[PDB]
Amino acid sequence: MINAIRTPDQRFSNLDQYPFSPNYLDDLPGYPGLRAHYLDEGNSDAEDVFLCLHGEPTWSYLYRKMIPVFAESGARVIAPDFFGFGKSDKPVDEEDYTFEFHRNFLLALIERLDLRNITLVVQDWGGFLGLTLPMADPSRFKRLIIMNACLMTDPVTQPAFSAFVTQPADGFTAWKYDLVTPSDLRLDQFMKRWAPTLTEAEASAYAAPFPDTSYQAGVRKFPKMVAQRDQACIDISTEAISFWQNDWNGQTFMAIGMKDKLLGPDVMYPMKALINGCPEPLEIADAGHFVQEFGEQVAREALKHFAETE
Repeated sequence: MINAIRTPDQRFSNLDQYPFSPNYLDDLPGYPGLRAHYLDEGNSDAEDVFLCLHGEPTWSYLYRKMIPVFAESGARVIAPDFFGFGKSDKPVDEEDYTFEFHRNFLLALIERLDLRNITLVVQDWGGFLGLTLPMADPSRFKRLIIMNACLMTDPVTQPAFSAFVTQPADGFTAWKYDLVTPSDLRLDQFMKRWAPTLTEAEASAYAAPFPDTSYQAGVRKFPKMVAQRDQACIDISTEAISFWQNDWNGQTFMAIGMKDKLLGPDVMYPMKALINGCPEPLEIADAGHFVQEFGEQVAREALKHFAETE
C-alpha cells in the first residue's frame, strides 16, 4: 500500500561494535506490510525499560555504547529503527513521511510490546517526536534522559526552538544543505564531518543502510520538516510543553553536547526550564550533536543520578 524497499541484509555483515540480534515486527496497526527493526537487550522481564530513540540521519547503531551499560544495570533496552532508517523498511516517496507517521509508529510500538516503567532516552528527532509521547499515556513513563533536542513548537511560543534554523550559517543551514542537496549523498563522509571522532569503521556503519539514493527518502525529509513545520506538529509539540511544565513528576537527567552548532546550550537551557524538576545538566565539553558518541559516560552518570533516588 505504502511503496517501500528493504536494504539487503548483506549490507550489515561487517558492522563494528554491533553484536545485537535483530527483532522485527511487520504487523503494526496503520503500517501494513512494513517491517520495523528494533533491539531488545537485557532481561525481557525487567521492571525498567529504556526506550532509545534515534534521530537524523542515524539508526540504533548510534546507541551501541549506551546499550550495554543499561543492560548491565538490570534493565530491558529497546531501540527501534524508524521506517526509512537502519534495518527497518524505507518508504520510497518523501511525501509518506510526516511528523505523525513517525509519531504513530512509536505509539503503535509501545502498545504492541506493552512497555511500562519507561525511561525515555532521546536526542534530535528522537526527542522532537519522543517528548510528545508521555502526554498520550503518562502512566507508562517514569524517567527521561535528554540529550541535545527540543520541541518543534511555533516561533512565537518558543523562539529558541526556531532561531537555530536561520543562524548560524555553519549550523542548521549547513547541515540541511549537506543532507538535501547532493544527488550523491554519502552518509559516511557526512558523519565524519559532523562527528569528527568517529573511526572509519563507525562512519561506514551509518552509510550501511543506504546502498543508493533510492533508499534515502526518509533521510531527505527530516531536515525539511524542521524547516517547514505542518500544523499538527506545532499543535502537538505545543501541547507537550504544557505536559513537561505542569504534569511531569518523573526523574530527569539532562546531558548537553557543548560543541553542538544546532541544539547546544542556547536551546538546552531553555528546555531545562520547561521540564518540571529537571536538575543541573551534565555538560560534555568535547561532544558535538551526536552526544551518544560519548554515551558510556552519559549512560553511567544517568544511572548514577537515578540511583541516588530509589
